[PDB]
Amino acid sequence: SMLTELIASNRRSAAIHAFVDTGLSTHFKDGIYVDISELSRKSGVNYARFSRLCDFLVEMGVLVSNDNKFRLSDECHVFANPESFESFMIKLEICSHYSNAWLMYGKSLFEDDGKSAFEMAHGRPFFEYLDGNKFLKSNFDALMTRVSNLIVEKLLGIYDFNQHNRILDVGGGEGELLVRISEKVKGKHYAVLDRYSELPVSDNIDFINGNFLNSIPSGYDLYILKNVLHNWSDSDSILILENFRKAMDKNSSLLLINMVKEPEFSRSFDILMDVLFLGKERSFTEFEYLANQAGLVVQETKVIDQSYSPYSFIKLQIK
Amino acid sequence: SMLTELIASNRRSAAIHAFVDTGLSTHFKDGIYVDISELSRKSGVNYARFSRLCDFLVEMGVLVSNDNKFRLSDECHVFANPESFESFMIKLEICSHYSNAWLMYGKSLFEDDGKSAFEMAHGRPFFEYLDGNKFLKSNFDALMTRVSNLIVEKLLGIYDFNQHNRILDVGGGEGELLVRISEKVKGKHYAVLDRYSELPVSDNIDFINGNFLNSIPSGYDLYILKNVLHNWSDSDSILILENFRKAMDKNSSLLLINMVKEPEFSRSFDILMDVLFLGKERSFTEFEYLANQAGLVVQETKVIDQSYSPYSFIKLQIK
Ligand SMILES: Nc1ncnc2c1ncn2[C@@H]1O[C@H](CSCC[C@H](N)C(=O)O)[C@@H](O)[C@H]1O
Ligand SMILES: Nc1ncnc2c1ncn2[C@@H]1O[C@H](CSCC[C@H](N)C(=O)O)[C@@H](O)[C@H]1O
Ligand SMILES: COc1cc(O)c2c(c1)C(=O)c1cccc(OC)c1C2=O
Ligand SMILES: [Cl-]
Repeated sequence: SMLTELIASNRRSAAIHAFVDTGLSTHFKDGIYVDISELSRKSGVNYARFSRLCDFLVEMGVLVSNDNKFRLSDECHVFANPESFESFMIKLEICSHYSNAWLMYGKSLFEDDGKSAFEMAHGRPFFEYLDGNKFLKSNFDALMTRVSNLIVEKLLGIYDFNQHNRILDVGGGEGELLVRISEKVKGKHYAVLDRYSELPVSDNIDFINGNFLNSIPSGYDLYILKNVLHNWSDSDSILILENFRKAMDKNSSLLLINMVKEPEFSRSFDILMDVLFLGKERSFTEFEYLANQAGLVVQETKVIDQSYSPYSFIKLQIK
Repeated sequence: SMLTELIASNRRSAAIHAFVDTGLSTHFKDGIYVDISELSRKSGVNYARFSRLCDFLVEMGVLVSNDNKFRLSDECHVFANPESFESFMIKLEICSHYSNAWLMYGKSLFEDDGKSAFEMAHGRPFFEYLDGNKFLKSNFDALMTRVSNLIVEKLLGIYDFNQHNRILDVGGGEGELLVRISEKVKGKHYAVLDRYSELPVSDNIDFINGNFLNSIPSGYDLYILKNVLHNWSDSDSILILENFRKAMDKNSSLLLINMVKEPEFSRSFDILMDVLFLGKERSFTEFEYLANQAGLVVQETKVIDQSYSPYSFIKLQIK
């Protein structure tokens, strides 16, 4: 039926996970037609049982079958690259911690504690738990690093970063964004403010420990806040934007870069933000409301098309 | 993208689970258009957060939207029924024990200990572990009971059970098949064999604790083995069928009734059977070979269509 396969949608994610997490997918580099017989002998994977996974991978459209051999689809070439964002997305998606956070989702709806399905399963909010666990922090920050790398060229194209002097990336993580931005735009003061248990060091970047719930450090004519607000409630979102409005002056500008809600694209991400953070995806009009509540006004708006999600580029200044 | 949503296929199964396991789906009985505001009052659930879950279920085609209200789709009416086979499938599908068995599937492909991905995760093979877990055994035995109920009328329609005197259902579970057959076909001796601690009780049925790997008891002219062989290797399947051959005389018959591999339908179940049992889904020809090696021959063959899978009906007799 169409129902039983929709109920069994987990199997798709899990079949891809086995393929990419083991590193079997890395043997399919450069759209090569792999002999599963050869791969079995070399890699030590069972021939019969992996042939059968490959059959299910063709059905999903991850593999293509020609002359009793398999290649990655033109679209699924990224599964050959361990450093691809898709590969890091798979690692987290159906990991033990995410699985148990989803099992509490149903329960999370009934209660009004402000506790995420993740917190109900593990005992601390996502980022407070990523302090303790190295597997989740190293893979999450890697994902945010890879998706940051793909939007660098799109951001530099639509905005002139060469007009600004001091740039602060609020919640940058590894700081990949300003690292890659500094390689095109030189002779600027670069700073990445995050929750740091250990300090990373980048020649051009000035890594600071902070908390944008508490205070944004003033003395910056450009502020960057990319993919943060979707990890927070409307109240917590306004609080962050008000900390900017207190830190900023009239000459200062805030770039609000975030995955935007559109009816065309899937809602699945909106749910995952609920599960992990009690967050949500928002439209431009919804982001503008939270900005007009915090005492900021939209100077400029631009749409960015990433493969995975459309983004909203909003330039915010104080009233 | 098409790729990121294929990677996030688990989110589909997770959203349905939170709807059906919470019993919120049971408020959508008889294709009624539910008011999410009304339900929020009645149930005590979060409106805004559940409104979003319902938006994602519409996208999947589980709910349908009219006048800002939600009904279950024509094919998703079964979610309102907590006795439906789909409602049991959902709960087992992404439960703790299955999830962790999928995380070991990757590893399981390289090793050859005769250990399943479930045995690697939990420390025992599927059915032996169910002896120790009431949540898994009850939900599993319930699922098997609901799918066995659905096939009863088709099996009676194609085969004459009136010609037989003594009938044994091997691996019959709760025994739903012979329970529903004994109500239509009276005056027979009905026996059900399975791995029992506490024996089931039905007035018409003699429930026998046993192990089909060790021995099948003789003295029955009809044997039935439904949805068993797909949980076992070629060798274990041959062993099982050999025990039938030893147990049967010339006038004795065996009904091998099992879901069959047809290219049109998904392979996702073939992977699950590998994860849980090192089992597989087989074509008619493959079933005929294993039987032929056991020393049995095909007498009659018939196709049965169920919504979730096609079935092979193979009447088997000793050479
Ligand atoms: N109070 C806080 N102060 C600083 N950083 C925080 C924070 N709460 C969360 N963060 C960090 O903010 C990041 C959100 S994910 C976004 C990362 C990056 N801006 C990108 O777009 O790719 C995480 O790295 C998280 O650790
Ligand atoms: N060694 C063994 N001997 C007997 N029954 C066994 C067994 N190993 C597993 N089983 C049983 O085999 C069944 C497989 S599920 C199929 C159940 C039933 N025939 C139906 O079609 O609905 C389970 O009920 C399990 O308890
Ligand atoms: C939760 O994961 C599952 C484990 C299972 O063992 C099964 C199923 C799901 C089924 O959906 C299923 C459907 C119809 C007939 C079935 O019996 C062969 C099954 C079955 O066995
Ligand atoms: Cl033989």
